[PDB]
Amino acid sequence: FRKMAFPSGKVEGCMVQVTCGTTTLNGLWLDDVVYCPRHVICTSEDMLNPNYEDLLIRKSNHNFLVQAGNVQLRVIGHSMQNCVLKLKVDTANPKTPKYKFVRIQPGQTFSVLACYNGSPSGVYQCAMRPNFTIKGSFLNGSCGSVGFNIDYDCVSFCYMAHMELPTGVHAGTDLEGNFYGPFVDRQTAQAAGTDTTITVNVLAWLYAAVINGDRWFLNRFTTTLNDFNLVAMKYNYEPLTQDHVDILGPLSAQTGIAVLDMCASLKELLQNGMNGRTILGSALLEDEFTPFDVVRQCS
Amino acid sequence: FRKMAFPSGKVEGCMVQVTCGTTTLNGLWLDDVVYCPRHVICTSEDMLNPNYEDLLIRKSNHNFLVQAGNVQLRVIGHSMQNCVLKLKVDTANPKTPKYKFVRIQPGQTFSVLACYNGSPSGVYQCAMRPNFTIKGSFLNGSCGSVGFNIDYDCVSFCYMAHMELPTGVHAGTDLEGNFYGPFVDRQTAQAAGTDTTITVNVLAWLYAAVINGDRWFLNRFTTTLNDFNLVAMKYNYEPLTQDHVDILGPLSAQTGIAVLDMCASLKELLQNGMNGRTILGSALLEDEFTPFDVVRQCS
Repeated sequence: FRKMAFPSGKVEGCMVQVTCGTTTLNGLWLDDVVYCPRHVICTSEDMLNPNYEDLLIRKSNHNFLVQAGNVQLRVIGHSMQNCVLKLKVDTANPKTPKYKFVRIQPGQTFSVLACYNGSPSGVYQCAMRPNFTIKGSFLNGSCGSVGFNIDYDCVSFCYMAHMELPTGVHAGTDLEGNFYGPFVDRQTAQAAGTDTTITVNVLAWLYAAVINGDRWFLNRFTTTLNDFNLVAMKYNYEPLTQDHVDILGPLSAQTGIAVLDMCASLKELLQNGMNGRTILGSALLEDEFTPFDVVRQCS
Repeated sequence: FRKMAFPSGKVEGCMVQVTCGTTTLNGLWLDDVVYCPRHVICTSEDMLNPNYEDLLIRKSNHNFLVQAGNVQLRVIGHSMQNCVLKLKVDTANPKTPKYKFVRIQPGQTFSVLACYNGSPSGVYQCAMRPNFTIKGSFLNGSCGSVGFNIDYDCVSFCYMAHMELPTGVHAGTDLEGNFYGPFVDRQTAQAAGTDTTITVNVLAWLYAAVINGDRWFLNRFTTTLNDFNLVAMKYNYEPLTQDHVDILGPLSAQTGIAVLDMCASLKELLQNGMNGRTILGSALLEDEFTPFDVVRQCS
């Protein structure tokens, strides 16, 4: 069962390079505006306790060097929205796709175009962790890399990277400058809170194994939502809500397995173990597939 | 450690839909030639024992309908090279990237752009298994999907999918129509030989773990190349050759751990087992990262 990313062509046409002084990172060019992290007006000695509000007023438009491949963009205005910087240019991007800005919830999935230079270099599929961090790549320079979903022909941008934490994860904001989680863009000691497994996603991954003919883990028993969550808290699983149960309705119909029946299966795997056998080629339970992802891939 | 695919934009601009009678599948439009699997001239009847030379002789150019998005292309010639059909059109692809055709060997990695319609739908990173099959998509219609690498703005095409095997994996050809492995484009009882773990890739993935500060699996022992292969084959691992020892030279230099010392580490995980700990976030040893891949993401 391949974890697949969305094709990145529509986003590749929007990536630019933004340089201010000695620091360079990636920006997003849509219409006649370039979006990038605001801490580009900072150096390393400036990152300690910077006042972006006071620092930005001393900048001038030509202080910003923007290159779209081998062409230079003329900056004609600057402004700031939360933790995102907005550079206005004199030319609208002819490769601009149909797009919109959205904010996702913990547990939802999206694709990330990692640009560790100023030109794209790789793409991968990931999930927003309950502690609001993203694992992703480990080679940097990708500050300003973007995350997105695609629905037919419309790109929904949901994430832009700002910082890399000590454990290899990074943290960021939506495209309107609002951070995900309790992080800030300062040079302070920051650390991610303890993480948790995404219960509804693990259940959706078990429906996909049954659709692919992997049925050894099913049993005859059922459980209550209360009895299950008591199990969930002991193994560091997110509690299951009635909202999550409804989302799984379609897969329960297609397979003929009641949602609380699959919870019985999951209950035994956690309590008892996987006994050497594997589900879809993996000895661990996968939690980076949403219910929606499973149906999209299983028609 | 993200398994990353290459950005797919340059390949997306080359995907077309090819229809012949009742059969439709994906094609590759480069310059004024479209490449696709030759079994697009077959029915469900002809796939048992088709005579392609006889089926192609009965066709004329107007028998082939080629659609590039919202535009139909005019076919002005047809030809066959091994198991690949070549359609000549009167219009060159304006989005043709710098490209070339190559043939890979088992163990190498590449990206797959899955188009289960005539339009792209997902991208993923994979490795050619020692038994010559690919762990690919599971919803069909993707026949004619393409696999590629990108190095310095040049697209290297290495794979096109032709058939779906009974275990869910796919088999295919290079871009010159020659199959990988002992497979043919007939719908006869075919099966892949037993698979094996790609030893040299696992060793490169263990060097990457040491680069990220994960050293718990190391020990103070060394081994001979023969004693290692004696243990390795017992777990269905590929034998290690002196050429594979050389390939790992750079990574051993960067870390300061001799290749045969790392083989000792792997020997211990295999003989004794992993049990409860996980290495790079996996309770299984990973084999879809080549030495080349490791150096490109760990500098």
